[PDB]
Amino acid sequence: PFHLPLNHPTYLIWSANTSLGKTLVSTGIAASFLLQQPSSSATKLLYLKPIQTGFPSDSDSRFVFSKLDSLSLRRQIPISISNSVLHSSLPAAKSLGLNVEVSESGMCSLNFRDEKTVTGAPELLCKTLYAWEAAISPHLAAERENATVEDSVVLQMIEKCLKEEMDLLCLVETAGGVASPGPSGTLQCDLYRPFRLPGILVGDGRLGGISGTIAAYESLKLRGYDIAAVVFEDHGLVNEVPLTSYLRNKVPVLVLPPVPKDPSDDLIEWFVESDGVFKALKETMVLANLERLERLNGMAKLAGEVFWWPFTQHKLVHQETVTVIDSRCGENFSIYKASDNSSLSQQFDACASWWTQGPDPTFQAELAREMGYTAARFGHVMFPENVYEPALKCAELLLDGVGKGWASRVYFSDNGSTAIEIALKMAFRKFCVDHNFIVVKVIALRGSYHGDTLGAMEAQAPSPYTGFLQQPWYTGRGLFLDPPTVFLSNGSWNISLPESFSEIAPEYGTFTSRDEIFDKSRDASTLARIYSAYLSKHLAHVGALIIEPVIHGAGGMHMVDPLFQRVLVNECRNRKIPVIFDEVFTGFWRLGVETTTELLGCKPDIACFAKLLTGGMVPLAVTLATDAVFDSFSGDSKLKALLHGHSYSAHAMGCATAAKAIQWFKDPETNHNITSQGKTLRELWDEELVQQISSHSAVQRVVVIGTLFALELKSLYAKSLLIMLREDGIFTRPLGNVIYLMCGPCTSPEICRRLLTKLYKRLGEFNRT
Amino acid sequence: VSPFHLPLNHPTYLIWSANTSLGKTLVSTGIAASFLLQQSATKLLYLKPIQTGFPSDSDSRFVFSKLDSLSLRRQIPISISNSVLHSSLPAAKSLGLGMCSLNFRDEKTVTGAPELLCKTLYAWEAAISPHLAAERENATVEDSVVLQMIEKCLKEEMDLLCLVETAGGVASPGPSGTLQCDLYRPFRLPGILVGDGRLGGISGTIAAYESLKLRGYDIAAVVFEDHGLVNEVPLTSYLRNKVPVLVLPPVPKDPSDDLIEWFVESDGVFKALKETMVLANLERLERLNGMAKLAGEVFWWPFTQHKLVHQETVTVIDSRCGENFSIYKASDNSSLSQQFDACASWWTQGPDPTFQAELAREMGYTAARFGHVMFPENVYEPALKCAELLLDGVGKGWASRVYFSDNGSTAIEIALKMAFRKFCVDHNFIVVKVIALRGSYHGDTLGAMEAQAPSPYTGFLQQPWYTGRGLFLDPPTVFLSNGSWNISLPESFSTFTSRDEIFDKSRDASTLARIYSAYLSKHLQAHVGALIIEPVIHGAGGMHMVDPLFQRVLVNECRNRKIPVIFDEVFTGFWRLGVETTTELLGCKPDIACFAKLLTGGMVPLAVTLATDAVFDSFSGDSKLKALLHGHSYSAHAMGCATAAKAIQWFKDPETNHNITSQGKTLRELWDEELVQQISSHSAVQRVVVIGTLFALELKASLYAKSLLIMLREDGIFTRPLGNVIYLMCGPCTSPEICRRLLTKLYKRLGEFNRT
Ligand SMILES: *Cc1c(COP(=O)(O)O)cnc(C)c1O
Ligand SMILES: *Cc1c(COP(=O)(O)O)cnc(C)c1O
Ligand SMILES: [Mg+2]
Repeated sequence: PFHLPLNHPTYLIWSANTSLGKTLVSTGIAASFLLQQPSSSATKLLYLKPIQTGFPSDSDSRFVFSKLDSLSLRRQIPISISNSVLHSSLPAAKSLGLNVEVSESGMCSLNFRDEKTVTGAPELLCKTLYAWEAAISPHLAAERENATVEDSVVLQMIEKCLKEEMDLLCLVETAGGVASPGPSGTLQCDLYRPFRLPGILVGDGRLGGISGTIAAYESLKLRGYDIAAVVFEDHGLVNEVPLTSYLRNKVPVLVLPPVPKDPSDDLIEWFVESDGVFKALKETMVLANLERLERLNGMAKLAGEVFWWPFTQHKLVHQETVTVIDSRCGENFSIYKASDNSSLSQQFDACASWWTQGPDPTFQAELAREMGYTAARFGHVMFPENVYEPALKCAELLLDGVGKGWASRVYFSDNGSTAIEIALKMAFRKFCVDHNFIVVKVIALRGSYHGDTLGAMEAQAPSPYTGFLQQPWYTGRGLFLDPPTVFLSNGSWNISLPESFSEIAPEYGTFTSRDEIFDKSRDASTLARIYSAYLSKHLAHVGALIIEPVIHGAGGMHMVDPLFQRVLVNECRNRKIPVIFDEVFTGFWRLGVETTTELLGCKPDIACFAKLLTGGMVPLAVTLATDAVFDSFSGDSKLKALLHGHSYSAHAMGCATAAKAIQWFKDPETNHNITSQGKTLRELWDEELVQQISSHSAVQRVVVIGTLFALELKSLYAKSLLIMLREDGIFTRPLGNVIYLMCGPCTSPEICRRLLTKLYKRLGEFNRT
Repeated sequence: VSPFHLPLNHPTYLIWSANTSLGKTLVSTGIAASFLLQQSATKLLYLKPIQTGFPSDSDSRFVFSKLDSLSLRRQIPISISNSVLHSSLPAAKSLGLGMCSLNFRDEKTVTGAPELLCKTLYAWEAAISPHLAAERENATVEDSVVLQMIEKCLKEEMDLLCLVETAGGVASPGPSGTLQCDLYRPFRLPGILVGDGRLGGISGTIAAYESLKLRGYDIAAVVFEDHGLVNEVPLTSYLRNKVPVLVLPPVPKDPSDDLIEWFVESDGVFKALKETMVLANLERLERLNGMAKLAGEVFWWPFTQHKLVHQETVTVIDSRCGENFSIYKASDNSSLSQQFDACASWWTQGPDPTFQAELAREMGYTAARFGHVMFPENVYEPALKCAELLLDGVGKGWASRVYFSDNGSTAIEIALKMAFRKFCVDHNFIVVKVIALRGSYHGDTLGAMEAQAPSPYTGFLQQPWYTGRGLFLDPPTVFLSNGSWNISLPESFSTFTSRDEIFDKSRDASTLARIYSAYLSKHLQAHVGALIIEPVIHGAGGMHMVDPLFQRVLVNECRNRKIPVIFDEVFTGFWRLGVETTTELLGCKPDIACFAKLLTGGMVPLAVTLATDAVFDSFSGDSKLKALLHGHSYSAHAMGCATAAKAIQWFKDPETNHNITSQGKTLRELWDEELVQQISSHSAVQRVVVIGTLFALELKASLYAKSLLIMLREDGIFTRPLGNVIYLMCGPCTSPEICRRLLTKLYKRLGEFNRT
């Protein structure tokens, strides 16, 4: 996780294309910042050129260093100046005549500095981080010169330099255009994204420059960057008018006077003539940062005054614990802490933002482009009796995948809770059609959860959460059975039977592996027969079975014995009771599979999906049904149809995003966790760390499967772990004594390993064992 | 203000470019030559809508002339023509003849041979970008005029392939100043992108491609001139190989070169380009012609009896641009045509074509910056901004809290939880029920349903668990008929010149006022723990206007008895009725209010329940079990928040919504007064309700209504039935002129039942 100080402004200098005067602009800003009269000892300009090709003939570090030297003399204001090149290809080093040693990556480390100090004066500090010799775009230079630098290495160097230096202003000058490939091949705009630094855009004042400037600006916006200003060289075409117009005058557009064409010109008098514009640029950049922090420093207090957060007792919430989230990039929030030293730092989103979370940084950026396109093409268009490409594509993908082998209809709605209410209407018709047309109720497992609208609530068993104070109209309309659960403890997997159960011999009740728990061999066991009897015993009329397959999420991340659910499902189907799988939580790879029908070994009549359905970008819900359930609403009367609808039913925005995620999560080319056969994710959670955590004395049980790692503490332990993890850069949310880490379908195991290591070390702080 | 018709039977493509001087005209010519010079039916239509630097520069002439040469070179005769239809005066003076019309043609026919047909539609002389040329030469052409000429040309000519070559870059201003990519958007033609093979060209090609994608265009291919930098590798990689990238060989640098051998050498690439364009069109139509049949097999539409739905009436919607769907009709002659979305896509609809494009960039940014991030106990810019704008606007003078949820129906359930706590806290902690107006509607989830009165639509067959938990009163309604406005009182009970007089507080001193309070007071004194209303208009119930006086009296009685008041503004909110909130119309404020639909300017779901400090307080405690424990996983999704913050400002700002004034509290009248009177006085019309963006009429009964629906559809107007009620619903920014056309068409159809 990165740490970025936010106390002093730091800006990316972007450009529409090469040869627009990017370096001239940096130099200009620097000169206006350093060569102020109210001369302060405190004043320092940090200039970073991370990537530089054409070295040493070209060097934008040297250019800035050298030009400010001249402007210092010209303006009669002394300054301290330095220029450094930290790394360069072998070819590049051989030019300087250094003959340094090559490293693993093909890069040499240099001791090439050049100082000209003046004590007490304002300080200019120029660094080039990596340099290549060929005067060509970085990706090409890298391969020809056999010298690479990985993306995160570049970002780490930048981070390192920033931390060391931090009145103060830092300029990070990019290489080539907004969307030019860096050394690794990554587009520059993607390379810098994890930092999401604010920037300025050097536009193009030539003919064709309005388009090139707008396109570049937009590509930036489309990755989440903010641009405080556009500046360009005047060529007499008045480009700034359409530009200002397009920007709705929300971002200043500054015009530099023409640059001397004579190749032998010192440029000094141009800089002097351009001073007004650079002054405006500097001021704009400084004020935008000021204004940006003013907002951040106020956000938490203001949130507590104006929001009414869901599921949260406001009286217990204090300003100090409201988290300020400035952005996300894949699995990581960037969070602002004034406490720190004003800074933005990464934090892993281990609650997966209410179990929605899913995209990689690469996927997030892809989705953003898919969504902008969908807004522009479709906005929202009326669903009933209509068809449009994204809703249809989404239905095909659902039916051919998660719906394969049972479903033939897709009914759209807005979220899990609406999908469920629909599912209950669906189940009850089918039930009534199959039993000659009278009070109906559900059969469910106590602990299961199905959303917070009234209908969804009724399928939930009575509890402190459903009393009169929460919903006066709740009546608990169900037969609720207590489920066998299963968990890891001290190296092995166990069954835990409810009181109502027989009491089984210790021989049964223990398993070698998680796999056995799910092995259909178990249909032949005494436990199955006991399960069957138990259910036959218990089975107003039961008109629907509703279950959370495998995991009861909201109920505390318990694993329900899959055998028991499979037996329950069969019994209900035998008695013509429609079966609903509430897969809102489990769907789309949460548990390592596309649908838990692969885990339970049986298929439903009706099923609900949401959360990960749209890869965590936006709400959309879906209820799949069998032909037979559909038929039970077929008739001549509109009164007979299923009359539930929401205005945004099947919104193109959500459909497009889901179609995109459903394919991306499942494709071995985009999801490297997807296994050779395409039905399952590889194990994401370090096997040894999981055993160790399962064996710790503070830990009552562990449930681990696909993207979910959960433990229940034997609670002060639980309050404390939450705080401790948060100090480790891990953000999660309490579930009573249950603590959990939830990654996305594409998260790398290496990341997961780090999460478990941190968690385990914190456990050792309660007791060594 | 007319709807376009675009034949889809033959491929038509925009030729886009990253920048000037990349060889856009070379590419057109190349495609054309490959298409025409195949070894009678074949015709290539080449359109250059905008041209500057004329006559020294003329891409028409270039194509015409190069095709002539390639015909000779390849020994295959063709018919060729070149025409320039309009040009500024300066330009015409050059030829020796603010826009002038020209006859300037140049034919060389060969009977029976394949036909090349080149047209320049508008020309300027100055060799500079179009927006500049236009002002210097005092020669303008409006955006819709350009599109109409293009439409005209396409219809007249329509084996066949059409190329429309743009001017300058993807985002260069056209003559009027509109960016080229916005100018052509209403047509949403597929295109190809001429990229840049020079240094710096990977970036500029990606940037240009993205700006296109970011407006809803599809790009079948990228092609560029090779400069030896191997630009096509990063490009292919960026495009995940979903779109071919073709590389033309280097173009002769010598200024005196024919180019004929270059075209010959480049034939492979141009055939691939041609094939790509033709196949993409073929496959596109194959999908369209299949969509309706497939929808009926796979979808389960909401609120729709599938058995009564037939393939022929499933609408295929290829895109929207502001108020207009583009719909595909195979019946027609394969074609995309505009249709006004007059049901406002379930009363969500709002954006202008300008606003839609703006919202699309705001949304991509929000996806890229935030995705979805956890709401509870957190804060992020878009959710917070949205809350401020809500509280400072729609919530001004009463609300202090914003509670996010996913749609109208969830907002309502939350509102009901809110209301009941406050009620119980104020009455020492027992069955509770709602008081409501029969006919009102509040969403389809169970809790929302309970606030709705028993009806065929809440029986056992729809929701077995519905019990009707309310005291439901019959509301006085109000409507226009034969020139004047009337009250209609319910059995249980028993003329204004202008709609204005109905909303006047003076009616508080009136007669009905006291009758109302009598009635209400009696019925009021299981417990009534909440008042819930659809202010002003009962939407789903038939677009009835409820007497605002009656609602205001009901609200005051309930507040007097300490019964919390909920305004369900999910329909009425955000300018649906000409005001930001109906609190402006009713003259009283609620304790709790729900918003959705237009809240996000029709792009995407998001809902909100606003509350007073006092309601909030009734959940303050030391126990988490006392908090309000309703939540949805996507609560306050940044996508929806950002969008709403954007729309709330845009709809209200006289700069972006020309229907708004700067007094800034109300929209100007959008519906032609005379046409409204006429329609209100037609013999087939029982009543009219007109206000803000809503025009509704109820037919006497019904055959006329099933009929009007079909008739309007033939007139390019898409709406949806509400029993005998027929309605037109525009967005907050729709121009009156457009509305007038809607009324004209509706009135004309009425005249087909009876003259009067
Ligand atoms: C989250 C969830 C729901 C409800 O979905 P929302 O979109 O949050 O309302 C329903 N069922 C299960 C199992 C869930 O996890
Ligand atoms: C549409 C509507 C609702 C429900 O909104 P959805 O988002 O469609 O659930 C609630 N109240 C009124 C008055 C509405 O029009
Ligand atoms: Mg050209």
